[PDB]
Amino acid sequence: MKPVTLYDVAEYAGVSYQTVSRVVNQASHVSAKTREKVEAAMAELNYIPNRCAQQLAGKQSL
Amino acid sequence: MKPVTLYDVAEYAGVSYQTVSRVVNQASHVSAKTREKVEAAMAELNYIPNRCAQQLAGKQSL
DNA sequence: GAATTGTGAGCGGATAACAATTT
DNA sequence: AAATTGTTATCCGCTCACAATTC
Repeated sequence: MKPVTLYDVAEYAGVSYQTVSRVVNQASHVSAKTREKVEAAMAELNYIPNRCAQQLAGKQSL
Repeated sequence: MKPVTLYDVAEYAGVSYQTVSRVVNQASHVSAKTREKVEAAMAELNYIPNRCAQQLAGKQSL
């Protein structure tokens, strides 16, 4: 109930939603500054991956 | 687990993914000929209808 | 015109690459 | 050149629309 998208995390962090995909997967081209902000945002919004959209798009991850 | 998609069923029945979805949904534009072929094909590969994808495809609502 | 069947695009989301800027 | 950040395009099982064919 009331999930959190990777979009919410980006919006709060003040970065592009792709910046999250980066920290989540391609840590490359991701400075510690931005990385730390995204990681912290995951707790702020209480990031709960879109079980429907993620499983669909190709990111079930258990 | 093998997440069989409507494409896998359509490929087995020799139909379209739209046809498969029409059979799974049981709404309109579906003939009994293809319906019984899709229900049979989805039984071979053990197709699991994704309700999450359905919610998304039909515009994720609250 | 509607139904049937197939193809294309979108839903809302994510992933990857490219261009520009900084170091 | 490499790293960093933002942006565009494509992909995902499913649904809708469009196109073609048949009724």
